[PDB]
Amino acid sequence: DVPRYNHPTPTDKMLLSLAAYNRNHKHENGKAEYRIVKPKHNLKVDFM
RNA sequence: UAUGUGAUGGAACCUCUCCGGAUAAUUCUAUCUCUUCUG
Repeated sequence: DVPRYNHPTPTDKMLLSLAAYNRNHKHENGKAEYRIVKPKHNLKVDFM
């Protein structure tokens, strides 16, 4: 079967590289920014 | 805690009346699970 163009998209690459397994706090407000990878199109396409 | 020439209290059955009863086949097929990234 043919594998479609999936991984070289910048969003998938930055999501996979950004592990952030530790440094997670379950209390108080978080300090994160919408660091979209060179993409400003619409909402819901971002990350913390 | 008595008071004295006079105490059958051994002088009285907690007795009598009332179905632990009623209802129930030890039986058996449809999913489960939510975040995917422009496609």
